Amino acid sequence: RIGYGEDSHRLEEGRPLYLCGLLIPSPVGALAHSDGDAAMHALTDALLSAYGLGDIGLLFPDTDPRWRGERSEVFLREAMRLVEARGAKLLQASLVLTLDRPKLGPHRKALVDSLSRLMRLPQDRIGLTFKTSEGLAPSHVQARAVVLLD
Amino acid sequence: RIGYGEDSHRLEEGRPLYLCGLLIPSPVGALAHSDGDAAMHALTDALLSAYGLGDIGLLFPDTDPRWRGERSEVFLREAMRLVEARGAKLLQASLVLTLDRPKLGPHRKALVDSLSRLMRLPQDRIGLTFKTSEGLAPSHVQARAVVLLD
Amino acid sequence: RIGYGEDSHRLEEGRPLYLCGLLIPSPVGALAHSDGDAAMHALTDALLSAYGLGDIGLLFPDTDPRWRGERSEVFLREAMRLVEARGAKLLQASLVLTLDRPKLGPHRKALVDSLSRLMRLPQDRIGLTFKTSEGLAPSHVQARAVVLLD
Ligand SMILES: Nc1ccn([C@@H]2O[C@H](COP(=O)(O)O)[C@@H](O)[C@H]2O)c(=O)n1
Ligand SMILES: Nc1ccn([C@@H]2O[C@H](COP(=O)(O)O)[C@@H](O)[C@H]2O)c(=O)n1
Ligand SMILES: Nc1ccn([C@@H]2O[C@H](COP(=O)(O)O)[C@@H](O)[C@H]2O)c(=O)n1
Ligand SMILES: [Mg+2]
Ligand SMILES: [Mg+2]
Ligand SMILES: [Mg+2]
Ligand SMILES: [Mg+2]
Ligand SMILES: [Mg+2]
Ligand SMILES: [Mg+2]
Repeated sequence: RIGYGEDSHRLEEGRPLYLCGLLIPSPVGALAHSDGDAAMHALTDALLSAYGLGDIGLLFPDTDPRWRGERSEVFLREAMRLVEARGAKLLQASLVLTLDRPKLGPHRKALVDSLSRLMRLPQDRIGLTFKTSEGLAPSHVQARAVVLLD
Repeated sequence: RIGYGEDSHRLEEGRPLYLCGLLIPSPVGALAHSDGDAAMHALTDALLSAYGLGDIGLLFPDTDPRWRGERSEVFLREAMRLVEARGAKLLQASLVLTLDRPKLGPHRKALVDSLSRLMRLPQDRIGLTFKTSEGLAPSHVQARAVVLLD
Repeated sequence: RIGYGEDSHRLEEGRPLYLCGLLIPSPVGALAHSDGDAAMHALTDALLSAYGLGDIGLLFPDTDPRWRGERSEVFLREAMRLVEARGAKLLQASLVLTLDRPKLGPHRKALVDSLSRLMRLPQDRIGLTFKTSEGLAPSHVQARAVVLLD
């Protein structure tokens, strides 16, 4: 099975930036009702999508207390619980983060380490790449992810 | 086999919105020579791509009488005919629709039912997720699709 | 294994346009320190991503004299060397190029022929599709690519 997911958030100077489950030193951060971690949302949607389960807005509406104020790893782990319950064995996650600043290369090892631990995948099965927007979206972070299961 | 496809259309107020084969009640809709069904087009391109057959512009030009003014499901069905003639067995489709409004959640079941009927896939093999553009693309609909075959 | 990669480049009038390894006659071309071949870059990042090896800015930075000023096919061939040494067999590449002008349809045969020759894949395993940005990104070329291996 395969699943494809996307996320994006506007970025504001002076707000914390969460990506891949980590808080990143940065002059900008997501301006969103949640932690705005585009990487974990895209991955969560891709996982849900691989089983036709819906999307993060459907399964994690802030309307439910279980979801209100929570770090995005809560949503990812719930999506893994759901697909695992359906027989899935996650094999790979490959995703692209688009953002102009900050540079994520200095944080590559920690970002991949975090995804590896969160999704319980070997490091060679975490495919993380970074790009700028070349001016197309200078005030947003964007993430697009594919997952492979079985 | 895998295939990857994308489509996008300018939205304009007061035009009909078509997604996944259905009319969706909406304040806005595609500004196009097509019905502008971004989901249908992205899936068609994904299917063609999986066999290297070209893209919707090549295969379904409106300079072609069989395809001019036709609904986009006609093109999806012809793309399925072509890949099935080459021995394909579609397994799964996962796609993301990006649009600010209207909300697609209230139409989720009908949209997934439509793709399941049209591609003859079980509901758990239709992975449909929705997102807004968080202000990045307020006047467009975008779709990106992955298909898996054999 | 699967990998997903993206690239984009600003377009400017009177610069040469490189796509899939080829010069494309065009009013506009990449503004870049590289040849700005978005197709090559997205495919390279997708291959690297499939083994968790990093991205083109990590492996092929222009701070490294070995890679500065090289054509983008050089990087793609080295990515192919790296995954092959890890046991990979590339099976398929599917990618989408987004750009308003020039029209790529007249170049379709040559582009596909080039990717087939470069990746050593049969034409039915090169899935190339083209789209405009519909006004969303009129001064950029964008590429998004999925690869499948083993
Ligand atoms: N056009 C849209 C856009 C988003 N949505 C739901 O809204 C949610 C939140 O989307 P954002 O994260 O883009 O705000 C989604 O996860 C999707 O459930 C929708 O139902 N219709
Ligand atoms: N630069 C481009 C962009 C699109 N095209 C062809 O133009 C078609 C229509 O694209 P739009 O749907 O973006 O208008 C495609 O499906 C592709 O055949 C092209 O040949 N060169
Ligand atoms: N936010 C970002 C954006 C890009 N990068 C690195 O910068 C490189 C070049 O990115 P551009 O091609 O978008 O300029 C990448 O291939 C990635 O290594 C980064 O480390 N952090
Ligand atoms: Mg979102
Ligand atoms: Mg989000
Ligand atoms: Mg189109
Ligand atoms: Mg279209
Ligand atoms: Mg780049
Ligand atoms: Mg590039």
